[PDB]
Order: sequence, then C-alpha cells, then structure tokens
Amino acid sequence: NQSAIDVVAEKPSVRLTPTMMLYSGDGSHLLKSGRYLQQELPVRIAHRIKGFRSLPFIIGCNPTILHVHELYIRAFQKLTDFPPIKDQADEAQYCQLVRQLLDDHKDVVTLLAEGLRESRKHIEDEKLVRYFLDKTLTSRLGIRMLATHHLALHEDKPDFVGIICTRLSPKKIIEKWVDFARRLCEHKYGNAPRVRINGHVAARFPFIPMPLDYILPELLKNAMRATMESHLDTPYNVPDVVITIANNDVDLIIRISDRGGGIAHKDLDRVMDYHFTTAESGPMHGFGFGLPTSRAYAEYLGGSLQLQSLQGIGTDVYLRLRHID
Amino acid sequence: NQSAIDVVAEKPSVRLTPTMMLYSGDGSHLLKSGRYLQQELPVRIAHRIKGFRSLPFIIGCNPTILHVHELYIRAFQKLTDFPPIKDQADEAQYCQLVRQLLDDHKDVVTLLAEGLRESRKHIEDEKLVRYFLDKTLTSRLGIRMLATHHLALHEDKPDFVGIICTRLSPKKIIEKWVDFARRLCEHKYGNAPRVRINGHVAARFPFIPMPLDYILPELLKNAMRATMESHLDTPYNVPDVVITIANNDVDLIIRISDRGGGIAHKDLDRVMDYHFTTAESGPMHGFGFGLPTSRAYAEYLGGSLQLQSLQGIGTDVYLRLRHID
Ligand SMILES: Nc1ncnc2c1ncn2[C@@H]1O[C@H](COP(=O)(O)OP(=O)(O)O)[C@@H](O)[C@H]1O
Ligand SMILES: Nc1ncnc2c1ncn2[C@@H]1O[C@H](COP(=O)(O)OP(=O)(O)O)[C@@H](O)[C@H]1O
Ligand SMILES: Cc1ccc(-c2ccccc2-c2nnn[nH]2)cc1
Ligand SMILES: Cc1ccc(-c2ccccc2-c2nnn[nH]2)cc1
Ligand SMILES: Cc1ccc(-c2ccccc2-c2nnn[nH]2)cc1
Ligand SMILES: Cc1ccc(-c2ccccc2-c2nnn[nH]2)cc1
Ligand SMILES: [K+]
Ligand SMILES: [K+]
Repeated sequence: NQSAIDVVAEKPSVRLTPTMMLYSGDGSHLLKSGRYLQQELPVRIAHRIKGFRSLPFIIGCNPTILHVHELYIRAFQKLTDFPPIKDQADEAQYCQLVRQLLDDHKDVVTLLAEGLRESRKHIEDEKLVRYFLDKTLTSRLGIRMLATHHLALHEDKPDFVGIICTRLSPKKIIEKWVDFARRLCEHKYGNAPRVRINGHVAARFPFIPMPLDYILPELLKNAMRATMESHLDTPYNVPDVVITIANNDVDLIIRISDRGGGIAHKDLDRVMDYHFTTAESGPMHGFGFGLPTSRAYAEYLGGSLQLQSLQGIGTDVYLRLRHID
Repeated sequence: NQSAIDVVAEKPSVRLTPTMMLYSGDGSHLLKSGRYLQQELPVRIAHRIKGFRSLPFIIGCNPTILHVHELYIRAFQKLTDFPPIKDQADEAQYCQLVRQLLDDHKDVVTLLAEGLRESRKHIEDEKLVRYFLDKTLTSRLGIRMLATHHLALHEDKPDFVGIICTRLSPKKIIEKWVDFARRLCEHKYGNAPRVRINGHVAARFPFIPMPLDYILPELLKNAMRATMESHLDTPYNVPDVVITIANNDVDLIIRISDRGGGIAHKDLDRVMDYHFTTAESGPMHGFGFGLPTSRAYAEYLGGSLQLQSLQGIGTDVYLRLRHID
C-alpha cells in the first residue's frame, strides 16, 4: 500500500487532557493547538487504516469493508496534502477541510456494520466484531472530539470552552433527552412512563456533553420501551422510570431504574453484543448498537456502563463518568 | 500425622442435591441418608485438616491455628470411631455425637480469625487469608447443612422437609430480620430507618432459610448503620431503606437500596476483605466479616452478592440465590 501511511501507523497517539484544554481557553494559543491538530489527525486516520490492514483477508475483501478502507486512505491523503499552517488564513481553509472530513462520511459506522454483517459466515469469533467495532467507535469519537473542540474554540458560546461545558447540569441534559424520548414513546404506544429525577439534582461541573448526547437517549429509549412492552395490557397505567444523580469528587453516577421486567437470563450474556436486539449520522441508534456503543463510550471517557437485572421486575443501569479534574 | 486422615483427604465430597433431599421426605429412607452422612462427615473434616496441613509452616505453627487444627483431628477420630450404623438405636447415639460436633466448637471461626490476625506480619498476601477463610466458612456451612438436615428429618415441623422450607416467603424472612435490626438500631441511635419492601411480595417457593439467617441481618445492619451515620445531624428524620424482591424461574433477587452516602472510592476494593470495617456462634457478625462471609455463602449456594456504590447518595446491594428446582 502507501508508505506515508506506514510511517505513522505505529506512532502513539498524543491526547490533550480535558484539564489542559480548559487551561488554554484566543490568538497565540490557537496556533499551538492548530499545529498539534495537524500532526495528530493523520495519525488517528493511519491507526484506523492499520485496523483494516490487520483484518483477516476474507473480511478485508468485503466490497463494503474495502470501500470504507478506501475512504480512510483518501482522508489521510487530504490531511497530509495540506502544508504546515503558518497564518490563520490557511487555518480557515483547513477548518473547511476538517468540516468536510467531519461532514462527508458520517455514515462510515453504518457501512462497516453492513460489511461485517455480509461477512458473518467467515467470522468464527463474535469477539472479533466487538473488538473491531469498539475500536472503530472509540477512535471515531476521539477524532470527532479532537476536531469539534478545535473548531468550537473559534466561537464565543456562553458556558463553553470549545466542546467543554464549564457548568454542565446532569439534571438539565437528562431532562432534554427525557422530553425527546417521551414524545417518541407517546407516538409508538399512545403513552410514555413519567421520568422522575432525584439525588444531586443541583450538581453543575465542567464536562463534555457530546457522548452523553448519544448515551442518554439510548438508555432512556431502552428503559421506556422495556416499561411499555411489559405493561401492554395496561398501556395508560405504567410505572415511572427513576433516575438518580450521584455527584462526588471522583465521578458522576447516573442510575436509570425501570420496572420493565428485566433483561432475561437467556439474553444477559448477549445484550452487550453489537446487533443483539429483541426490538422489531455517526454512531447509530437501533439495530442492537445501543448498549455496546454506550459502554465503549463510557469506558473511553474513564468510566463504565453496568447493568443489574432483576428478572420479573426491572433493570438498573449505572452510567459512571470520570470528572474532568 | 495420622494415616486414616490421609486415606480421605483427597477423596471428592459427595453432595445430595436439595431436589434429591425433598424427594426423600421416614424409616427406610433415613437409613440410606444415615449411611451416607456417616461416609461423608469424616471426608469433610479430612478436607479441613488438609487445609491446615497446606498452610505455610510459619502460619500453621500459630498456637491458636494449631489448636483449631487439633480440634479437627479429634473430631475426625470421634466420627470414624463409630461402627457402621445397623439399627436406629445407634443412630440416636450418633445424633448425640453429631449434636456434640455441632455444639462443642461453634467458635472455631472466631479462633481462626484470632490466629490469622496474630500471624499477619508473616502473611504477605491478603489473598491467602480470603482464600483460607472463604474455604473455612463455606465448608463449615456445608457440614452444618449436611448434619442439621439429617437431624431435622427426625422432626415433623410444618412446611419443612429437614432444613428445607417447602414454602418460604422472602417477604416474611426479611420482615423478621427488619424487626430485629430496627430494635438494635433504635437502641444505638434513638431511631432507625423505616424499611419498605416491594416487588414480588407474595412469592413463596422451596428454599433453605439457614444462610439467609446470617446474610439478611448483616446487610440490614450495614444499610441501617450507613443511613444513621450519614444523617447524624437529623437523626429523627432519615431516608427509608428500600428492599425489592424479584422472583423468576432461575433465581431469587433481593435488592437492598439505602441512602447511606455510599461506599467511598478509597474503600471499595477493601470492603470485601475479612476484617475491613469503618465501624467502631459459627460465622461471626462484626469485625469486617459481614460482606466477605455473605458473598462466600451466596456463591456456595449458586448465587452471588454484588454491590453498586453511588458515592454521595447510597448503595444498592444485590443478593442473588439460585432456585432449588
Ligand atoms: N432496561 C432494559 N430492560 C429490558 N431489556 C433491556 C433494557 N435495556 C436493554 N434491554 C435489552 O437489550 C437489548 C439490546 O439493547 P440495545 O443494545 O440498546 O439495542 P436496541 O435498543 O437497538 O434493541 C434490547 O433489545 C433489550 O432486549
Ligand atoms: N450499605 C453500605 N453503605 C455504606 N458503607 C457500607 C455499606 N455496607 C458496607 N459498608 C462498608 O463496608 C464495610 C465492611 O462491611 P462488613 O463486611 O459488613 O463489616 P462490618 O459490618 O463489621 O463493618 C463497613 O464497615 C462499611 O464501611
Ligand atoms: C480519554 C480521553 C477522552 C477525551 C479526550 C478529549 C477531550 C476533549 C477534546 C478532545 C479529546 C481527545 N483528543 N484526542 N482524543 N480525544 C481526551 C482523552
Ligand atoms: C472520521 C470521522 C469521525 C467522526 C465523524 C463524526 C462527525 C459528526 C458526528 C458524528 C461522527 C461520528 N462519530 N462516530 N462516527 N462518526 C466524522 C468523521
Ligand atoms: C452447593 C450446595 C449447597 C447446599 C447443599 C445442601 C443443601 C441441604 C442440605 C445439605 C446440603 C449439603 N450437603 N453437603 N454439603 N451441603 C448442597 C449443595
Ligand atoms: C464443624 C462445624 C461446622 C459448623 C458448626 C455450626 C453449628 C451451628 C451453628 C453454626 C455453625 C458454624 N457455621 N460456621 N462455622 N460454624 C459447628 C461445627
Ligand atoms: K445490543
Ligand atoms: K469487610
């Protein structure tokens, strides 16, 4: 293949700590972060190309997998073609290409999922798919956070330093997604469980909302769907979904407790697999991607996603996310 | 040491399944189970003697450890000294010695804990203590269940076949221990949290109450103590402890949720260690034995004990126990 890709495929990624990113938030500082972004993005793309190069041959040949592999190759070429950024006039043109990188192929995850599905007969290990997709989703989230933060540092949005909210309220972001999920749930069933929020309802701290924007509506949909499917005989009299916020120095805990009947013993070892579902762009919602994506996201952010199933009663879902400090 | 002990130290234990025990429940059947008990108890004792023989020399020399090792040796001799049971008149005398085995040295666990504490400087691994005590507590529970079930098969107690309750109500046994724990909690603080029980409150099924008689008051004490210690400023206005019963075909789930502030991040990897406590006969209550003993018990019964800490808010404790069928 291409030798420029070979040069950085093994080069370790360099990450700016969220603490270092709030520290910078600008004229002279933007130049330093700009040069950094320029050295970093081709490395992230090269890492993904190495992923495709490492797939078993039979899987890497899948025309959809091959097409996605090609998209990554073309993306790397465009990023390395740009000369070193000297003046802010070039950075505006480079932002047009980072915006183009971010906008042109947002459906890569969907394409990969299709490619891996078409290749299932040649995949003996469910571990290979989970490992490949976990890496794909986390690296694409890292690329998205890296790029979107640099682009947002141009803007003067209140309570934000790039993509970092200086005073995020978990109650507010949960409420925003509760309203979204309830409206969709009411459209399907003619009713939706009421959502009660308790615990540290006044908590506010520096945090990045972007991954919560994927995780929260997914977990809310899961809890609401399980509640409605469990109470189809009394659809206008369903138990509440209860959300607890626990805020301490180390982490933020969001517990989502439903009375949806639980996750059956037979399904428990399968719910964390991609494509496993009992229901009938970027990271996709639906088709059994919800739980594995949310877990890959939480773990990449230094936290976790844990489930406690009470078969016959309901499920408690624990989302833990590490504080910025 | 003694050659009779050597003969059965490696002989695999033979366990009667709880299903097989309800199946038998008597004149002719008692003889079959009686002969079985006779072949089995010396094997269980020999296994414990092998545990002492296998301890590092420096630990096995501890005079308290040595004394407990001796008690096991003397117990084995008494069990093998008895001739094969022919008539039920001898079984009455053998029950007097099983009752003597069960009554004379109920404080063995306490003595072992003292011996291992005195030997801490020569113990490099906390894993050695956890592994030794887990094995000691589970094997002593197995010996107690084996012996007490055979002795109880003589009695005609309603709703029981030996130690197996044919229609145990988890709500009833939880309520019994709630009343016990509340009275003790009121004596220490002048108040106790109210305990609410919800979920499958009408569940009744075959089960063995004996291990729940250790686990439930321990977990209730933990939840009540954490709640009172967290609300010392308002001791007569404390949040309720909420217990959920979930009954399905596979297992029984008892979730104990408190608003006791949680288990601190610094203590989380230590709460499951013997002697770890922040508070200031058979299996002992107190001195940091609660959680490791309850977990060893739940796992030995085919279930588990899992904790979810919400630091700043409270803790959810999940006790899972496998159904008899
Ligand atoms: N709260 C819940 N209660 C019951 N079942 C659930 C719950 N959350 C998830 N599940 C189960 O896990 C499966 C996988 O969930 P998920 O990965 O989010 O995918 P999807 O939402 O597309 O079905 C669901 O289809 C459902 O069977
Ligand atoms: N529900 C709970 N909430 C808060 N802390 C708890 C809870 N349960 C247990 N702990 C912590 O775990 C420690 C160990 O518990 P345990 O093994 O039962 O021993 P002990 O009850 O003798 O202290 C407790 O001292 C306490 O610090
Ligand atoms: C583990 C980790 C998670 C997120 C961040 C991050 C935050 C804000 C903006 C960008 C990034 C980022 N940069 N590179 N990869 N992620 C850095 C490390
Ligand atoms: C290489 C690349 C990575 C992320 C994006 C992206 C942009 C906006 C919104 C979502 C995503 C996304 N997330 N995961 N996959 N794509 C686009 C291109
Ligand atoms: C894993 C397991 C747990 C309990 C029992 C048991 C039940 C009732 C009475 C006795 C015993 C018993 N016999 N031997 N060891 N435990 C058997 C197996
Ligand atoms: C060898 C032996 C095993 C268990 C008992 C016992 C009896 C009654 C109540 C509790 C216990 C007990 N449980 N764990 N350790 N001792 C007594 C002797
Ligand atoms: K899934
Ligand atoms: K402990």
